[PDB]
Amino acid sequence: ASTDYWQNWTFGGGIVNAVNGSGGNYSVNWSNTGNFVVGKGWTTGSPFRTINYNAGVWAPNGNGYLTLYGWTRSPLIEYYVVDSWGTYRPTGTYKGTVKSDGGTYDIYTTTRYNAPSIDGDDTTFTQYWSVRQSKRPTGSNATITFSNHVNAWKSHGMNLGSNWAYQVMATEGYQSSGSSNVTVW
Ligand SMILES: O[C@@H]1[C@@H](O)[C@H](O[C@@H]2CO[C@@H](O)[C@H](O)[C@H]2O)OC[C@H]1O
Repeated sequence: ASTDYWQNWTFGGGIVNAVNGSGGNYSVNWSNTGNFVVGKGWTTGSPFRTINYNAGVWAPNGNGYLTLYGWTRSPLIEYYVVDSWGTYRPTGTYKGTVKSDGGTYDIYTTTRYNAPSIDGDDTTFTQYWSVRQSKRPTGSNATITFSNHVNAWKSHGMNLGSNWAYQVMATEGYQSSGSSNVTVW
């Protein structure tokens, strides 16, 4: 299936020109932001979905992530498959590695408190991360075979929730500027 969901969340200030383009295409131009996550994907995430994308422009000026991004409820988990970033590579509590789609990724968990989520402004949730050990090349058609991450997460006691919220290929930014252009299918 092609994309049916548009993510466009900002907080904290600055500028985020998010453009919801044709098909699975979007762009972002941002400067001096607080936090933001923009992306296209699906209203209902699946553990079996293969996300295809092509980041034609990946041009963070500071801290941005090019990442699969999504939530489950039951319990509330935010997850990531970070394929690229800018000046800051995200980490947390090291759990292992997983190989998928031509890349080796480190696995991390982090627990968030008093934090915004799909449940509201002041919530607790766990984050699951797969973060590529080095930056993925962009401009080429890419696959994230998410099931590989789900299985590797489960092998380190990191179980997703059973009610799926959205699942998108995102540009995230924290206190940064930059540009992206990404197509998702
Ligand atoms: O859908 C929105 C979420 O994207 C948002 O979650 C925040 C996104 O930035 C991430 O870096 C943060 O960890 C997370 O708090 O919460 C609000 C919700 O509407």
